[PDB]
Amino acid sequence: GLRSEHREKMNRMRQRIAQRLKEAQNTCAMLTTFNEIDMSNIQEMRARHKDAFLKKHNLKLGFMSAFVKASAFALQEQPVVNAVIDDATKEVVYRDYIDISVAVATPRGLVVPVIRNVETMNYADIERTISELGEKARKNELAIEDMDGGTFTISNGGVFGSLFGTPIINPPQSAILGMHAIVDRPVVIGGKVEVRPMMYVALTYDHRLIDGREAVTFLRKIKAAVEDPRVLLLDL
Amino acid sequence: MNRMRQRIAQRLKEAQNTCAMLTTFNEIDMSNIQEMRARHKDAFLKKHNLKLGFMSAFVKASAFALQEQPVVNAVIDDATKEVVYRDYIDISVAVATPRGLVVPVIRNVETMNYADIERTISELGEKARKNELAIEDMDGGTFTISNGGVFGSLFGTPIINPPQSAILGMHAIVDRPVVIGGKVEVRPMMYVALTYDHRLIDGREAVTFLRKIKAAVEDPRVLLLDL
Amino acid sequence: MNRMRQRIAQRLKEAQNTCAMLTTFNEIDMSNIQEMRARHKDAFLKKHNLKLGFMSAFVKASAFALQEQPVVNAVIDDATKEVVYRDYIDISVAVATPRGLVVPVIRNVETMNYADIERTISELGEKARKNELAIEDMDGGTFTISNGGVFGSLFGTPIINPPQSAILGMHAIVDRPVVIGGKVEVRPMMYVALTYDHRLIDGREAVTFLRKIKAAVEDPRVLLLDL
Amino acid sequence: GLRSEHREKMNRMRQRIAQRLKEAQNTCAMLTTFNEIDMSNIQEMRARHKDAFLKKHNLKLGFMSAFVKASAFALQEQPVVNAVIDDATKEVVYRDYIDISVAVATPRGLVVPVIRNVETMNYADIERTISELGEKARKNELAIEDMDGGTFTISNGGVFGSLFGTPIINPPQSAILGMHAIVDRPVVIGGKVEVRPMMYVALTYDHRLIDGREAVTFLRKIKAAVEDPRVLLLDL
Repeated sequence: GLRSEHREKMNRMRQRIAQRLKEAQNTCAMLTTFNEIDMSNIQEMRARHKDAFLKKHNLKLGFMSAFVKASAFALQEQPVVNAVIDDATKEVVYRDYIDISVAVATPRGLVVPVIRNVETMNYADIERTISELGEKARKNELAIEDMDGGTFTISNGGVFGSLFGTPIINPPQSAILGMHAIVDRPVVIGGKVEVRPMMYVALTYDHRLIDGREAVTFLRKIKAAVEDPRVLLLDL
Repeated sequence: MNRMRQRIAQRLKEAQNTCAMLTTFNEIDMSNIQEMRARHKDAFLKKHNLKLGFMSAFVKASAFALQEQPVVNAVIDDATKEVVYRDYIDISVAVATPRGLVVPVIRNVETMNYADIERTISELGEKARKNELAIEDMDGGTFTISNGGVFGSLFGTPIINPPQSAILGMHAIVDRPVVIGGKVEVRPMMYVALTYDHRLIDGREAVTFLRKIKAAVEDPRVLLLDL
Repeated sequence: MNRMRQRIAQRLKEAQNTCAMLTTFNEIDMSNIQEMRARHKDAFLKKHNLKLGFMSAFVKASAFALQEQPVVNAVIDDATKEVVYRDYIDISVAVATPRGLVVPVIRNVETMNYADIERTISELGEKARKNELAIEDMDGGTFTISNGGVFGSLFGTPIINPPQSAILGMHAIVDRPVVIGGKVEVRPMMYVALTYDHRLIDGREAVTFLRKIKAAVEDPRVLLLDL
Repeated sequence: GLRSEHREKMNRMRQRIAQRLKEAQNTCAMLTTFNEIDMSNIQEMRARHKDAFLKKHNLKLGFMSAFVKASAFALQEQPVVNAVIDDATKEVVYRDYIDISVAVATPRGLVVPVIRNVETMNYADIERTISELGEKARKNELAIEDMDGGTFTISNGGVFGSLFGTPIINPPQSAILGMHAIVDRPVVIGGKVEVRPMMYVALTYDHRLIDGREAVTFLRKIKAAVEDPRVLLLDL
């Protein structure tokens, strides 16, 4: 055999990132709750609205916008999940606005832009902002003010094939949604086993501020808004 | 509480207070390994005087995955602010004794076949059955494989053994319905969980490492192709 | 007849007048290798920028069989009345060029994967396509694999390359009816012929060596088990 | 990599064996002709006469005796194949007697006893002689006079799984029969494909003395005598 232990020194900013990551766990009391979403409806919608959508808006219709809009609706329903707890003053600051940070992928790494005031956006606007920030961040010119102060987060581990896992809360928030890969699985529809494209979804919430019942109902609200997008119009 | 059990508890809490631990799960189709061993077992037993379990397949697949991604094999040292890499690879595997469970180490697994891994596992399992297992046979593993399957668990989150950056936790094999070629079918499946130190290993890296282990265990011929 | 062709003919006759040559045949079911490559080809091409042929599988299987039985890897020297063994193993594989066929050598095949063997084969096939192939890349093979299959032959008797004790001759793959589990079935099969020097290698040894190659090629996972 | 060429010197008798082996090729003009034998009848016979045969003779009923007896019958039919050519005197010596050498397996190696005057033996006698010599040779006490002067040979490569090959004539003879492993193969019986246990058989003959037609007819005679053992009784 052989032995060798070459090494590299940790730079300043990576050390800062690690310290911040540990502070995130040492500040919040994190727990996770999982659920499954039937992705048939979104796939069926996009597989026929993609062509006309591409012609109209010069954009590709992914399913990220549906999740972003559903999460925005769920947050609007339950303000507490949109709030954050500040220990420096012993105050639970609420927020009337809602902006969401979505992770984008670059060969150099992954970064998290922010979508400002998502409550007034359609699917087209969300997709356009996502594409604009994904091409703007592909080149390194992404400034701090486009990454600062998200209230809620959506993490994408699905594109790499994970089944389900526990994400970690980005410091200045109270929750994070972690999506995962879509897999064909057998499910029971109307008392009969059937094959559908399903995906597990995991939510991590700060148990100090958000009760377990609140987190579970919030996740079920996201599920309801993603399975049948027409729920968004009914304000149901 | 005696001295050493108290020390164990303190070390266990230090493990969580040092690393930033997260977990990611996946499922592995165990048809191929079962089919291989159910017909190579007899000749393997005659040739090597050994029983062909599926532990060696997982150990070798994990070794291959680690060799593919060096960062997962590295550890982070806070005492000096350095990320020490390792060119060698040794793996600690948990063995069961009536008195308890202990974790020997397999040295330099990158140069071993299935037969060598099985022989080392059997030798250490019989050597540890008797209490004569020394410290130097338990010190300094770079990666770990934990066995909760033999007791019937479905899936769970293991805890990183202090001087490492990841741990693989296997679980019981259960027959479950899965979709093969658009049609529901019954196969023997098992959930696998990986716990990684999020300070050093990115989520994408952990997910790809777990998928690499899955690819190497589902179709062992991937090991030969270096794919 | 030019000088070198006359020398080649004289050497060829000396090959028969030195060794006591016999041949033994067998059949190999090529389903597994075809199924492996027909789905690992794309990812293998992306990873290594190479085409996954079945030559590497045969080379590796022959290397494993030779390692199992040292005597087949040995050669008999009449100039000193000594049977020289060899701890190393290098294999000569025939490559095709429009001007003719030549036989490079693969050095120390015992430490190679499929990827390394394929890379060496491609490198020597493109290096020999241009005439710049030197003597030291063709001298001193211990075992040989001859390719008559690409031209459509069914089976035949190859001739031992002088400084060796055996030669493996592959042949074309043809779909033939075979009995699997008591029922006639269609599979892609191929006849394989071995020529061995009967002075040094016993008939039983040659037959067992050929069966070992068959076992290693039908189910590549035998390579990992060291079975 | 590594290189090492340890070696062992060839002893006297192994060198003599090699010299004799090369002399065998340099004396005879060897050729080979193959054929296939349907082994259904012998298997069916022994699979039901084995028990009573074991009780009667305290012996195991293999198929070696059938081949030995069939070869003896074929040799008796064609005397020329039983003859040998002597270059030392330019004479083709015939033989009225017939003895056959059969190879036996020992952990130390393989050796070839001789069965004397096989023309007057049943299956039971041949099996008894084979067993007696196989147990006598298992212990090293096998003398020269039990190995000298066979007129015809039967070689066993089947037990090791070979399909077919070319054997080499034992010096003081004119032919050798090489059996091979029994494999289930599809064959055409009455115009319809069917599965039967078949085995390839190879004959090597000295082309100086034996014509190709004679060798082919001799092999077909062995096939006829082994497929339907009742041919032995009919003297057909």
